[PDB]
Amino acid sequence: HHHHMIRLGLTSFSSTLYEYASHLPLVEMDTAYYGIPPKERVAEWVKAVPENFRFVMKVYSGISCQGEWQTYYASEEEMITAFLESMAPLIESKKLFAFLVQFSGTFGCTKENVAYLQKIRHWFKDLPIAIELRNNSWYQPNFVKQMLQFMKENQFSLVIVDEPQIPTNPVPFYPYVTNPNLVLFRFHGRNAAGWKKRTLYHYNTQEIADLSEAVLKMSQEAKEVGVIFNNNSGGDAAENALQMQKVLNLS
Ligand SMILES: [Zn+2]
Ligand SMILES: [Zn+2]
Ligand SMILES: [Zn+2]
Ligand SMILES: [Zn+2]
Repeated sequence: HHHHMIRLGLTSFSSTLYEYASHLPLVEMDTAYYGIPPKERVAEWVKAVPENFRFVMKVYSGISCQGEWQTYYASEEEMITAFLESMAPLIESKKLFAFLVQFSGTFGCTKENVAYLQKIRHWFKDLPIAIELRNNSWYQPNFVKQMLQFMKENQFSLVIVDEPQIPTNPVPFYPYVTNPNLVLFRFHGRNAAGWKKRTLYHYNTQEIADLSEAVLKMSQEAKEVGVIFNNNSGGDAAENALQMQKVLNLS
């Protein structure tokens, strides 16, 4: 029977990846955001999980305009090659859900870095890219529809986000499919403080209920749905994810 897919995952597999892959079908690994790992480490990660476990791989900080990447890489090209060279065993493995390119609050709707998003697309050939933004100008009434169209045109999977509402930068929860082949949700929790690893939010029964409605509404319109609980304390994220899984009675 033609089933559309919803996978639930965390960032804080933190015990082990091997044991994590016993309960969950999806993980987000942030490890490479801080430094590009050697190819053979990625190779072992691949070997350590079941045949159809998926990885959301967060790209190197330099790729999303955050890293001090000049310290380690001579040019943007050398940096992309190092990342894609180390990510080879995952890319060739078919266990890649998406590369997450997650931008800062300062990365907003400008001609300059729209043209940077095009550079991202080129650098990543035909690879699945989940784009995340922290700036509401991308979402402003005026520029919002071309924005979604730009994501569609480039097959970018625009990350649907639940996150703290900063008055001066209110990034909304905008459930819309830009790439019908994969939608990624990321729930950051709703605690505004420092919007930070020491900032806690445990989603309640009503919130898990609201977010589940939206997740289902999206799986109606996408082949594969990825849900990452990235709210603080892995214990909180894991509790919330286990709640959702019950609410959607998943496998
Ligand atoms: Zn366990
Ligand atoms: Zn090129
Ligand atoms: Zn609870
Ligand atoms: Zn279908």
